[PDB]
Amino acid sequence: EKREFDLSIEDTRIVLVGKRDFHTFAFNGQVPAPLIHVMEGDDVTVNVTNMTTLPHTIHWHGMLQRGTWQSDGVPHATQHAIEPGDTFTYKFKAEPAGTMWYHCHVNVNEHVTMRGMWGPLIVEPKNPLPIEKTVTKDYILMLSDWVSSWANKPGEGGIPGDVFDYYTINAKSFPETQPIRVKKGDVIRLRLIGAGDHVHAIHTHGHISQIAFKDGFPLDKPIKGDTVLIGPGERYDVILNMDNPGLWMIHDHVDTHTTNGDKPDGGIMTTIEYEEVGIDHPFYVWKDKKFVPDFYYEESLKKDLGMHNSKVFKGEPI
Amino acid sequence: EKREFDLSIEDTRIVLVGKRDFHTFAFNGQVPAPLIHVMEGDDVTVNVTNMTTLPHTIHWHGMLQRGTWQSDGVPHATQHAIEPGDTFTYKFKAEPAGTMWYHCHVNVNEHVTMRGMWGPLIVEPKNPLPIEKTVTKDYILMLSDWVSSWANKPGEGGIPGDVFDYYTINAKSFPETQPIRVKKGDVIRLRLIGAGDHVHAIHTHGHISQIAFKDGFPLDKPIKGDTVLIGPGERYDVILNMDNPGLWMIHDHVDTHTTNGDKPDGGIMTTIEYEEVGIDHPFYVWKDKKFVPDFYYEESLKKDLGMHNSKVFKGEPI
Amino acid sequence: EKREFDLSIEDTRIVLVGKRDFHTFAFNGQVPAPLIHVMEGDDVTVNVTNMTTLPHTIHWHGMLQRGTWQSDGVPHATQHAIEPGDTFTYKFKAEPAGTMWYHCHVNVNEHVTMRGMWGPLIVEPKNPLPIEKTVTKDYILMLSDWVSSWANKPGEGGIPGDVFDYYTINAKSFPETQPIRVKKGDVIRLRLIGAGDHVHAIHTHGHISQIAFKDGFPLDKPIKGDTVLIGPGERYDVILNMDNPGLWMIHDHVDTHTTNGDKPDGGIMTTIEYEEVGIDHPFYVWKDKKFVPDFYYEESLKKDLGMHNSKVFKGEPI
Ligand SMILES: [Cu+2]
Ligand SMILES: [Cu+2]
Ligand SMILES: [Cu+2]
Repeated sequence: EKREFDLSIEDTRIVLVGKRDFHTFAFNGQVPAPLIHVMEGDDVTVNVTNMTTLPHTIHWHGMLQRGTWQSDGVPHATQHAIEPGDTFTYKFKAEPAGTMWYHCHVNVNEHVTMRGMWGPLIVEPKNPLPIEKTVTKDYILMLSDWVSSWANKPGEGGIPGDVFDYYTINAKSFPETQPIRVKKGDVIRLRLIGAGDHVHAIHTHGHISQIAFKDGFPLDKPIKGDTVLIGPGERYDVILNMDNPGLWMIHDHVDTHTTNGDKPDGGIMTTIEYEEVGIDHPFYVWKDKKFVPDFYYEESLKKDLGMHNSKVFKGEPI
Repeated sequence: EKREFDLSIEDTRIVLVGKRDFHTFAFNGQVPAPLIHVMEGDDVTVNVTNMTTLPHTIHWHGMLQRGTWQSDGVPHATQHAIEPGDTFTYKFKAEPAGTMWYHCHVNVNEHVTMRGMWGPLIVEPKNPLPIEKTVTKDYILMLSDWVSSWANKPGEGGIPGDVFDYYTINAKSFPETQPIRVKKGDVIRLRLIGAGDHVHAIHTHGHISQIAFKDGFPLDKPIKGDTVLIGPGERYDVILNMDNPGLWMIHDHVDTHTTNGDKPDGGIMTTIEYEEVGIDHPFYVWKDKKFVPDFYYEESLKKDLGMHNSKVFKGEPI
Repeated sequence: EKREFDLSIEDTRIVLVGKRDFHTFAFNGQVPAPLIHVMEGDDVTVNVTNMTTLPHTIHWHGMLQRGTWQSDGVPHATQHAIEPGDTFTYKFKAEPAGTMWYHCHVNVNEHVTMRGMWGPLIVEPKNPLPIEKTVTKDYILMLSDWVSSWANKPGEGGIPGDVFDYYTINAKSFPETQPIRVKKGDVIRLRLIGAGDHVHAIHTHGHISQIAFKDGFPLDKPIKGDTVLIGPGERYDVILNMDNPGLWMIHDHVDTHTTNGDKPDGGIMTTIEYEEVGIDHPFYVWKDKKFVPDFYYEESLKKDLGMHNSKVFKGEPI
């Protein structure tokens, strides 16, 4: 099916945690960028208007671009970069299927690492595997690493001597992430995307992690474990059978990724909450938490195929 | 079977190498903590008494905690932290089988990374696989990374700007590690545990590394190679057929992990010594080494199931 | 067959990119060291003459050294280091087959990390697998990370505090690497060698990466993806079917590995060029590039088995 989407690139303020804000060059003014959810084989057109003062592109990471290399989105290799004020059109077939993503390919050490120029590109297989068909809830987790010294210095950063100090899932750090809420008998798919500069070791308590897909491609047999080491650019789809009611941590097991600046108990961390046990526990950090749906695109993935903006991810224009 | 153990948490001084000491919050005053060696399906009870001045927990990494989530050991999620002077009891079934471990889950960027709050939990399968039955000697290697600027500053550390400078197997750096002593025909199992903040690349000379288990679970077929990339929280069991008499290095292949402070020839490094070739070689660093048995818990793993303390790992009370 | 090679170790100046030179201890005055290309089972002799003022060895990484441990090349373990002015002879069988390499084993934090003391050791199998027989072009990419502050301070470096700032394929950074030139129907084998201190995440646009070998050993089935996480010491052979004409980036997806000093658009990066689409494009960085053959040993690997020096990699004597 033919599908046509429009994206703008806007100077945008976001807040990672507390008072830690950041200047971003955000697609449709949100970080992560809009979800693009299409069927394997769809013919996609994207029109990208640059409303910032710096050049950009969009590269579609995981798209083979068969016969369409001039839409690969690499400045000085497949196109002239999109200059401020200009519009560029990308045209490609959505293939192969799987957890893909898209990001700017200009000055990546700054733009992708710390300017939020990334979003998920989910391509549905025409014929999903049996394991895919057991999934009841589908989550996207984009992992990023930020250097706060460059928070309000657009056009700069991503250089030797940088001190990484904030770590996010979908551009929020714990305790401002959202819980993953389930019931016994659910099967969840965690689509982990290595959007950052660091390796992350994603560990889930109380459950068997079934690493079932790498870079969109199904593994011969899922690998069982409890910690998934994921590097920059990689994607892993982890399937978890929700057979064990409780309150359960999901976090980066690299301990320096669980801090917010110099404070512990932050960074890349959330929880799985089963409705069977409830959250009314005197010790529980999130007993009084106001839940925000769609923080992992888990509701938007249930909508009709297309591009989905998010009020959850929208920042403030600069 | 029902098994009941006691642990204290004590302020403890350990020495990594030479004159490099560290302040630790040690389980039973030792680092690594006591070996817990039990059968799959055993009902384990652990009474934990906090004799330090900071709060702690024990998380049982790899234990599914089926129906026992309140024993998962996460402060502000599954319990209130164990306050100084108090005793908390963990109750869980030992499952699944494999190389597991335990560690504090309070302020992990400090407590786990640099206060030695970790030990091995070995759960024997009721029906071991054929490859496991070939094993003649079993070794536990826990890999850690230390920041010496915080050595004597308990309650501080694990923050942006930290400079890692010491690297250990079971809390010692080379040359104060111990040789792995074998004879031709032996089959050894190295249980590698990523207790640290960094990825380690464990390389063994003269032999084929058979990567046979990840996070306790058997891989469909062992992966053959010579270098095992292991990240924080992961465990890998590597089986080696001892068919090649000589003196053989095993070391982290990340070169910055083989230094003691700014001196070369240290960190995560030991040798494999075959009795056939002997150690009487003029060039050999360890020709006159005082051998310490049980440095990899290789002697304790042969004893009756239960908890094993060791004077080898015991520090000095602070 | 019996094969005998000579290597000198010489103080040598190389240039990574632009004006960024480095003092190296180079085998035959080149970095990477000469290609050794032999058949599985060949009996190799290497006479190594030290013409520098520091001690060195050569370790043959991936060589089992069955019965030949005293040729393993580890100082203080299998030999006395080779002193200045001295000659040491290594004798071993070339086994097993695969992408192996060789490097000094003295003060590796300096000598291997930043003194260029490494080269490829390709051992051809007697009976290649069906996937190996589909390969039309064979490339060697040795990945390194450098600390420029020690560039001209031989005998120093590789210590806590170091700031890594240059990243290379075969001792050159983009834009001074060379394009990989193919035609439709080609099948290329990228032999990736983790010669550096860092993990690298090698990402190829427009093609499916088939990760087919680890540490020289064939994987049960190739793993499909687009990004290969490769750690220090590891080797991965990636097979790519060239079925998609275009100009395509290959680069390290850790974004801080794509900078030269504090400048973007450098580091571990090159392109694949299909002859069908040409290079005459106004936006293309390398439209006017002077192509230098054998930058990936792609020509030398086609020559008769033996040792191959390279003018491309030759530095200047110091
Ligand atoms: Cu951009
Ligand atoms: Cu603690
Ligand atoms: Cu050397």
